[PDB]
Amino acid sequence: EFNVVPYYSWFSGITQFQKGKEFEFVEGQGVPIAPGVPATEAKGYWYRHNRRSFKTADGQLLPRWYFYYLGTGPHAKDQYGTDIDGVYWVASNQADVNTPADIVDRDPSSDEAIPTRFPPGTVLPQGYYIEG
Ligand SMILES: Nc1nc2c(ncn2[C@@H]2O[C@H](COP(=O)(O)O)[C@@H](O)[C@H]2O)c(=O)[nH]1
Repeated sequence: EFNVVPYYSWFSGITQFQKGKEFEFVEGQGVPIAPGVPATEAKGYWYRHNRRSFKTADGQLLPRWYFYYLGTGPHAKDQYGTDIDGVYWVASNQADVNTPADIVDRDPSSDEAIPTRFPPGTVLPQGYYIEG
């Protein structure tokens, strides 16, 4: 979990389960589906949450990525496509990534997270499990 309240994603996360696998999408893909969001607004980034486990006397928590619309979240000020560790930029081919998405943040208990879903044809990154 988080010990500093996070910016809340509209969407469920995507969790790595196989080490060694890269988090990626084909250009033009990787924006999760939300009812009524026009394709011109489908732009943003996946943000990596590095997780850390406590030591036991048993025997390791892999990252989980969350989506933020362009101009929101923890990297709200960074330019689209800029090489930044833990940030993976995604956008519909219909989006102009020079402008922030006209999309209001989520929460409080106005709205639960939308289960992450992608349109038919989307190449899913192997080794990752989409929450929900
Ligand atoms: N605790 C926590 N919840 C978040 C965060 N980002 C937004 N959320 C919500 O937590 C859920 C993440 O999906 P889940 O990984 O639990 O399947 C999403 O519904 C997401 O919007 C976060 O950074 N920390």
